Amino acid sequence: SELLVNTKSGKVMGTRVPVLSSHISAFLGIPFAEPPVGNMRFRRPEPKKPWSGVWNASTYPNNCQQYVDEQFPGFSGSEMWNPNREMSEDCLYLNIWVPSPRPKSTTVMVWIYGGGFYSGSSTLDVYNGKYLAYTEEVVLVSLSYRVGAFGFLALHGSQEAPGNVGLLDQRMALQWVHDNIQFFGGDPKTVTIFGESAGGASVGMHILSPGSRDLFRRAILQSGSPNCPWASVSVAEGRRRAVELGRNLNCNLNSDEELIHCLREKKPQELIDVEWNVLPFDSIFRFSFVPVIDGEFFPTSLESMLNSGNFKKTQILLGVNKDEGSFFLLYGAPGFSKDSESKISREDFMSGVKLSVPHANDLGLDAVTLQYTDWMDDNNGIKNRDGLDDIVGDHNVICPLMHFVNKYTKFGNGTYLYFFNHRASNLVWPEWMGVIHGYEIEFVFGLPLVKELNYTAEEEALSRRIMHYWATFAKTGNPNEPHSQESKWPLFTTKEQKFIDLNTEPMKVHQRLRVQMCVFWNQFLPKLLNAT
Amino acid sequence: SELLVNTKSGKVMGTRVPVLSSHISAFLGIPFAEPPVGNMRFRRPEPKKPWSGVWNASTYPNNCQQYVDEQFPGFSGSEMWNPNREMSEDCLYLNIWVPSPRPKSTTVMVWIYGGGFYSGSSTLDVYNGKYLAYTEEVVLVSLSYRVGAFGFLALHGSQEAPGNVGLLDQRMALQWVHDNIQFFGGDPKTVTIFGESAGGASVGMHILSPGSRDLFRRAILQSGSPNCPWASVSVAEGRRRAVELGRNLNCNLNSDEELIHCLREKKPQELIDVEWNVLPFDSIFRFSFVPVIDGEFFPTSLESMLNSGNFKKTQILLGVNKDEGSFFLLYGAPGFSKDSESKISREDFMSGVKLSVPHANDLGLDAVTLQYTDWMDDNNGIKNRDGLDDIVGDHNVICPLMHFVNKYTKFGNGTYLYFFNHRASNLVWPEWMGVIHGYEIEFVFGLPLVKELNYTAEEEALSRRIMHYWATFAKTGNPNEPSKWPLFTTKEQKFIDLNTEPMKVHQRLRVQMCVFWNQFLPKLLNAT
Ligand SMILES: *[C@@H]1O[C@H](CO)[C@@H](O)[C@H](O)[C@H]1NC(C)=O
Ligand SMILES: *[C@@H]1O[C@H](CO)[C@@H](O)[C@H](O)[C@H]1NC(C)=O
Ligand SMILES: *[C@@H]1O[C@H](CO)[C@@H](O)[C@H](O)[C@H]1NC(C)=O
Ligand SMILES: *[C@@H]1O[C@H](CO)[C@@H](O)[C@H](O)[C@H]1NC(C)=O
Ligand SMILES: *[C@](C)(O)CCC[N+](C)(C)C
Ligand SMILES: *[C@](C)(O)CCC[N+](C)(C)C
Ligand SMILES: C[C@H](O)CCC[N+](C)(C)C
Ligand SMILES: C[C@H](O)CCC[N+](C)(C)C
Ligand SMILES: [Cl-]
Ligand SMILES: [Cl-]
Ligand SMILES: [Cl-]
Ligand SMILES: [Cl-]
Repeated sequence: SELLVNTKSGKVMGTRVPVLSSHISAFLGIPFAEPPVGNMRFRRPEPKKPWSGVWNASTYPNNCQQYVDEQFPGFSGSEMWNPNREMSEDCLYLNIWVPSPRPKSTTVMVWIYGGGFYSGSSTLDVYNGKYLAYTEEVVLVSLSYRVGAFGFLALHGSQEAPGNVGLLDQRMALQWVHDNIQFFGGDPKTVTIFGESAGGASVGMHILSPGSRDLFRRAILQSGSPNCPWASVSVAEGRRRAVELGRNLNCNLNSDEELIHCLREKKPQELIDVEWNVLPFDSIFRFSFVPVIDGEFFPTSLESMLNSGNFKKTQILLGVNKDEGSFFLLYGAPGFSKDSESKISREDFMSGVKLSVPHANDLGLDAVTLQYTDWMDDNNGIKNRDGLDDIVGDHNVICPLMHFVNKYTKFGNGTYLYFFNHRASNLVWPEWMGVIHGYEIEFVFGLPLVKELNYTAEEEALSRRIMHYWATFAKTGNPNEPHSQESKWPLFTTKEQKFIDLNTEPMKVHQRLRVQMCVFWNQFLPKLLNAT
Repeated sequence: SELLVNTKSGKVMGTRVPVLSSHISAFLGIPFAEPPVGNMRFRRPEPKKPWSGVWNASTYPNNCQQYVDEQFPGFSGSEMWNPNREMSEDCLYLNIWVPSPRPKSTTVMVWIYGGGFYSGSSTLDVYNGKYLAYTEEVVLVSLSYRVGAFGFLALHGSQEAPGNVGLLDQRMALQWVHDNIQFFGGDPKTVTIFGESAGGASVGMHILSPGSRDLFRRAILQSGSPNCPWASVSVAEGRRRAVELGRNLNCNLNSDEELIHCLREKKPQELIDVEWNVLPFDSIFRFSFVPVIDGEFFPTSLESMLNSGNFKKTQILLGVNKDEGSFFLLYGAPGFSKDSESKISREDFMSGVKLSVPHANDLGLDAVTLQYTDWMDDNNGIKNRDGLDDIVGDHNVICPLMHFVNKYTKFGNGTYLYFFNHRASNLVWPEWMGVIHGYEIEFVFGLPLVKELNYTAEEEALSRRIMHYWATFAKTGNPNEPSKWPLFTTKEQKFIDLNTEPMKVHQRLRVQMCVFWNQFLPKLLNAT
């Protein structure tokens, strides 16, 4: 029976799912950990203990407890990212799509959803893995992990809420793939982990953590890297925020045991309701509970590890989208609106920069402002909007990633960099937002291949080439098929630093993705803020 | 006689000079002060005591003692700025050009040579005032003033070497024009002072100083302003350099009088030989003995005076040239040469900025570097050369001048700004240097009008419209006679290009870079 598979933890029964006139096997909602509920909250995950009988894996699992975006009720553009299943702390499950007939020992790709480490689900429609698994004939896994306080509350020293448990949930799912994927036709020796945003930062964190390294072969990072300013905090900041969450709930702060005990007595939604109150400053692209540099999951500072080459050395394929910052400006910066061209006055521009770089001193602010202001036309509402868009995206995504690619490449065994700049013809968001953070995902999962979604013929072709690039990279460590005819995606080298645009037009090779601004963000600004 | 004039100090006999197939009156080397020699060295100037008989004013006077540029012997490009006659401490004289027949109460223009306060002469060929005086019919006066230690050694507190005597010499010459120009047909109530580089900074300083305000009507500043970083120093820095000058010459440093008496015994060239050793850093566009903010000639700091509006309120006309920095890079920065394109390597670029902003810390240097480096092509030699060229010019001339123009305009009564970007066709310097610092002067003085100089017809026309803009401005406060040179206003901040093509109006001259040099860097250096 193609649909009946017995794993190290027990039997599982999948379901036959239709896909583009054909069919594939799907194993949805398989548990990989014990429900981190009750006294398990904030605690490191524990392996799912063996069960008897056949586990029904024909339906999606619950999504983890998280903040839900209600800015635009009914609007598909935002709701497509909200939980589409009931939320529950009992959410540590994974989904698998296996080609039919079952391959023998084929390439495996594991998906790690993003969502700022405070949200995300493995069950969104945009993550349906049937199209990719079917078209590229790979075994596609979709994992999950605790987000927000439930997954990253950090009180260093304690073993009840040590921090990074969300990252540990991911590792456990990878350990599960390593031990049972062979039973689904996949080769545990050829697994590629890929994710976007927080998922992309996660992938890079596994590349760094000695405890995750041997659990995968290669890695793909989309609009996210481990060194992003929003992707981690110091143990001190983590404790400070943890204590602040308690204070917000009138918790006994006399000790970690009592604080944790108090927080374990609260209902999920109670934690979530005050989640954003613990942040240091008014800001955008900043999240309360994220990974912490604990000295355990992460031996030393991320930077020192990148400089010494202390990390998995393999091949990586990463990149960013043209307008990474717009999504976040729309939600937290004045002057921005979904139903308007959002021309930003000078007053709001100033406010935006303060909001975008919350940790900067007045001098740092002036520096950012001067670096992104055309003083021959400072009141230009459009230049001010786009300026802010670039500030947010360069600071939070692009430059941190460029820093990462340059450091990694000095020790790695293969780097391929991309710049996704295609505005989908059917985008529901306003034109000013451009190529939005997260909108390359639908192309990666082949949504353009389904006719009723109304993508253009050229968008279907773009999707097919991106999927083939991803899959081929997963299988061999090179997105290009040797001795093939199509244009070749060149390797990123420390000297030439090449990268390609990713759109519907013929390939174009560029060099030094946004070096000017990134030199500012990665070299000059830090030195300025470090002075006094 | 048309050539015999009785001044309040005595009679002077001029000389009839030829000019563009015609003639005009010339009075050369008229003494306006007592020879500041011997015990008068470093001391404020004293008015020239009356003389009997007729003073021979038919030939140029001596040039003040100064460092002489011997970098390119025989090369006319560097030599045209060197003293063209005997140097002597007895050099306080002035020259006048009067149109023939002698006009009545006509407009006067007083020229103040530049030279970084360490050099310059009123006798240079390019300062020949006959062309401008004749063509525009104005009485043209060129004055002189002590430069170097002789004119600016500052030992605040002492009255033997109080500092700023060079500026005081300029003042006495203006005071002399105020009392005697009418006798040459000049109108003392309509006097315009104009100068280039250090000459422009001087003009600016007179606009600021109370004791100078009533000695002129309007002002013109060419490639120089009072607030330039090389134009002045604190009393503390002036004293330090003064003491260090003595040290270099093994002087008794126990007290001011002992220090001064020692320095007064040395021969001129002994002082000049060690002049540069007193600078605090290795650098370019930096000079040893310059004006001092003494609380006397300058009531308070230049900036505070500019904010409170404490200065002469009138009409000003000022501008800069496209490539102000090339000249100084050629002389003190590695990688530059007069006989090559001078592509600057990356290492030399680094060295260059350090030399350009000697006072900046490492963060400041990184800031200047990032601000002027295209990181998509950092190893481009031409881009590094031009970048260094803009750094030196933006920091030392253009931006300090824009800061001055914006501050002045708030209280002034009329501002006219220009951007001179014409590359002379017969220029002897290499092309990489572009529109060099000081090369608009030949156009202001009508040199293109003389055939033998081989300028193009378009350049002659350019020179004529420039002389007319200058002269018309001097006589009415507006370079336009009733394409119009728009007025620079706080709001629109307009300015015009000055070249051989039809006039073009622009706004916010190099505002991007100047925002960096006038607001961000200062703030960054004060914070770190
Ligand atoms: C598994 O669940 C699906 C969906 O609820 C259902 O159709 C199927 O019959 C179930 N299988 C069994 C026998 O539990
Ligand atoms: C990757 O490693 C292999 C084996 O050491 C080496 O032969 C190859 O050149 C490397 N490739 C790259 C792009 O570094
Ligand atoms: C003035 O001096 C010049 C040159 O020394 C001489 O030619 C001239 O005759 C003198 N003036 C007169 C006429 O006495
Ligand atoms: C100059 O002053 C006069 C009289 O005070 C005034 O009418 C005129 O507007 C002023 N000009 C400018 C442009 O400031
Ligand atoms: C990233 C910070 O994890 C943000 C991800 C956001 N969505 C909307 C693309 C899921
Ligand atoms: C200014 C610093 O006074 C420099 C002027 C230099 N010349 C060569 C034009 C006289
Ligand atoms: C990115 C994002 O929507 C932030 C969450 C919104 N607040 C802070 C208003 C709850
Ligand atoms: C441009 C100029 O003559 C600079 C002065 C040269 N040194 C420093 C050698 C005396
Ligand atoms: Cl970088
Ligand atoms: Cl002649
Ligand atoms: Cl001689
Ligand atoms: Cl105004």
